Amino acid sequence: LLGWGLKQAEEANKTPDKPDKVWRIQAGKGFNEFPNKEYDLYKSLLSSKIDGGWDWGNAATHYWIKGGQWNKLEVDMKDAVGTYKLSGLRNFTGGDLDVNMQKATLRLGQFNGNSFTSYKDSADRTTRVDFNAKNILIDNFLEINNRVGSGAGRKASSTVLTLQASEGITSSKNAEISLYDGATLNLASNSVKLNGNVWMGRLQYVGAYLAPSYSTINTSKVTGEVNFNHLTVGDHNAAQAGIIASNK
Amino acid sequence: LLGWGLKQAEEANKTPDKPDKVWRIQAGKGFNEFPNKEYDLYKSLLSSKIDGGWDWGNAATHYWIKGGQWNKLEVDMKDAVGTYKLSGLRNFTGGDLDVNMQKATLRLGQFNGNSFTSYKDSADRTTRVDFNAKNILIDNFLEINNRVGSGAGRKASSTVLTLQASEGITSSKNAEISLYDGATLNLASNSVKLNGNVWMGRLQYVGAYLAPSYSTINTSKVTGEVNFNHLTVGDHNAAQAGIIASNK
Amino acid sequence: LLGWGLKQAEEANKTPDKPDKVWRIQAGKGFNEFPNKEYDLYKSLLSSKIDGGWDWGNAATHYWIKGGQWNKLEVDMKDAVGTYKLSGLRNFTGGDLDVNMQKATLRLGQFNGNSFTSYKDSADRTTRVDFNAKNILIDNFLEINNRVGSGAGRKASSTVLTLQASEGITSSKNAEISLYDGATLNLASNSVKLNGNVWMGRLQYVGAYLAPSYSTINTSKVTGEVNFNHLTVGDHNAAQAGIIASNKTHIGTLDLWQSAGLNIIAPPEGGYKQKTEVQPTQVIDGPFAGGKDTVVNIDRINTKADGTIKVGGFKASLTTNAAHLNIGKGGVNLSNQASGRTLLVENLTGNITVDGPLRVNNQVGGYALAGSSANFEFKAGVDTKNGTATFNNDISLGRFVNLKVDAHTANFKGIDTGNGGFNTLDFSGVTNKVNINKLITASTNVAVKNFNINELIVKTNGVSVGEYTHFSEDIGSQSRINTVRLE
Repeated sequence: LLGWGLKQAEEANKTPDKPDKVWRIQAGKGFNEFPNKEYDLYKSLLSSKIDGGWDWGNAATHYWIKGGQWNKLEVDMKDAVGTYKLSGLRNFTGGDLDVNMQKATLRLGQFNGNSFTSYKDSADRTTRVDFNAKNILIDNFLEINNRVGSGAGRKASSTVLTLQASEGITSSKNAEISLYDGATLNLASNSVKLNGNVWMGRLQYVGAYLAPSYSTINTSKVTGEVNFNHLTVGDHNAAQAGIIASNK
Repeated sequence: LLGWGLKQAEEANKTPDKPDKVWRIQAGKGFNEFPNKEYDLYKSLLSSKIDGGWDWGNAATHYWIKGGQWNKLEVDMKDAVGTYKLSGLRNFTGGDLDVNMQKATLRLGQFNGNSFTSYKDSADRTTRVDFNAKNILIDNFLEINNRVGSGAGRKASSTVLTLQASEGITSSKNAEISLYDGATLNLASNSVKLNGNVWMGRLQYVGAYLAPSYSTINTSKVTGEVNFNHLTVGDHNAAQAGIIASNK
Repeated sequence: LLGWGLKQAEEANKTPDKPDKVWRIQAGKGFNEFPNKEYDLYKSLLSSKIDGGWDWGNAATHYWIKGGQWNKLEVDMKDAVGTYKLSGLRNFTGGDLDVNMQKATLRLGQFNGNSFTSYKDSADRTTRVDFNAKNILIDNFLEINNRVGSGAGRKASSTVLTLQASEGITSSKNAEISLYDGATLNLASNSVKLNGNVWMGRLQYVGAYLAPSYSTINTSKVTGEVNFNHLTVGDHNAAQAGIIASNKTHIGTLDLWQSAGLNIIAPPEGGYKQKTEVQPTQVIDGPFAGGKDTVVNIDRINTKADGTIKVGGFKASLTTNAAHLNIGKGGVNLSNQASGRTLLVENLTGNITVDGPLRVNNQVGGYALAGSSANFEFKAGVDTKNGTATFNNDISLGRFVNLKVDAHTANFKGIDTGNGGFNTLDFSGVTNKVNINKLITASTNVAVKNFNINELIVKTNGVSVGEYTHFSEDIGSQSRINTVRLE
């Protein structure tokens, strides 16, 4: 009921969280010399300190970092060369990623999209899912702060996606980007062309027609070209989104 | 998932409930000599052993008989003469009425319709709301096994309306009869002309598009003329109602 | 919120209570041979198995029978002779007295009145304070179901006084009988003359202006003469009392409040006569009719109207099933507040015979302000529809006062509205005859369906225009005016 002028404003200057267990996976040699190999990145690197599981009751999958949903995973590459697909990183609840990939190419989907969800605990934490790639190349759909399963279970709090490409972000034609009730999106790239469905705000739940559902695509640091194709806000509710662009 | 061939069949031959506190209000003299007076019946008789209240959380009103929703109220008139409106008996949860009104005229609405709801306790009891009037004359809308408030709170189990007029039942033009997920309706009258909206099955809840919602209008004992005008089954679900008529 | 038609009806056929410790004090010899001795009865007999005490917090005294407020005290005299004062039996909570005093004289006050209060426990018990005297002779004030102390503490539930004199009950002049929120009073005597203040319903608490406060004086078994002097119902609340009399009633002054109710109800034409658990049969009745020789001889109807301002009136009202309603020579008075006060003199199965001057602010003319529409109202024969509202005395309507009669045959002797004007002189309920014998109109709204107003005065009203004698509805077939005089 506060409005996006207030609901986004409370989340501008925050400390990230209180994470213990700061895992520091350093991908050393081997990855640093194959520019065209098409690594998977979820399995050839990241499934070591990311454990899946089952959320007992109304789940498809269940993910965190390590031992509860309040532990940081930081990856220190800064010189790894190649290209990396995710292809199915779905219902990642987790918290405090920063996949730091200088001179590395990303892909967030190959036959399967991704997800970066939060949980509504007693602390109400933002997951702060970060990326630091060179070309991100969304290429399949991405759902940020999506519904975990069907209504019940551990509810989804606010969450943040942050992207730090340095050379460009495209998106696929049917890459339905649909970020929800608390989900944001920062960008630090240029030539942003989200050429598929961009869907700010939706029914997070099938019966919540009274959803405030303030979302944000905070592209305030885009140094180049912004372009959408299909911006569709509002679905059976008062979905009042917002965009802080970069003056074009 | 059982289907109305099974879901109605489990409720054919049941004991009513286990009611303690069998209240026996006998309306004696005074009522027995004014054929045209237009009594109210909820207030001039029935509000004595029916206590209202508040359901703490998502309610409009709150009703039972006396001290919890598991007590019987029986009324022994059998010779009272006159006419009786209800005009607002809404969110009556209660249980085990049998308003026995020989040679008495009824009305179930005057500027305000009624309701006869159940609760989903650990016993899963049918309220067995009975009537034994001479002319019932619905005349405003009636919602049986309706949603109590908005979704949450004490859920609504199956319930039964039973009517035993002996001379006729009409209904008003906008008298939207909409009985829901477990609600039935027996009749023992004749010249049944439910000339308004008859609505078997609906979304009991705003997000329950997967509702089975088997309802019934068991007019198996109508000795005369059956007539509807607007029979509308199904609302965003697989509402599979049924009717056991009386061979016409 | 149930109303006295329900609130009294739940207490008709009840088991008394569940009392243990049934004390049986038998006053033997000694008491049985002094007819004129003037015993005290509280101290020479009854203080043995009645223990006083202190209610810790907001009390004056504290009383019960023996060891908690749920024990019976029964006294078995049946032949004791003499006279017995109480003189101070106050804040008796107790429960289940029946002081059985055949051929014995009582007195309920001598320099000090009495009290018979209840407690609101988890059982909500009626104390059933009984008496079985020969002459009771109230003689000082008595407060039944009074406030115990000041607001807090153990609250007062419903309670019952029952009296069974066999020869007579008087009362003193300042014997302010004021029974409250649940208090009743049965009588089985004759020649009842409660010649002091009789006060049904009051603020039981000083801040409870929203008090329902249904009380009862159920004199249904009085075989002789009923008489009040000062019947005053209503005190800053909707005190809606009731009386079930014994087919003859005279009251004196009726000082009703703004929003007071009253249900003077006669006897009928034939008069009066785990495990599943079966509750007993609760016999309840609708509003029936009083018998043939059933008369309500009210001789004054006043109004106590002050305090706050509501957007309508307040409608002090009575109700009668008796075959007549003879409102005597004091007639009708009405104190007028800023808003427009209302007076429902309803009679279900009878007539309305007002033989008195209809005053307002204690004057007959009674001019009123703009917002104040003093809506006098009468309903003669609602459910029988042969009820005449006869005003055998000349009425006079001043300004912003509104006679309306909804009867079967509204007889009159003269209606004077034109001096003050602005009179909605409605007669819409009146079936056939509105037999007005004289009419004064200057600025009136006389809407009569059928009449024979055999004299007509149509006055002027100065320089004010648009204001005139106004037959605003159908005049009909059998209409008649035997004299028109345009002045």
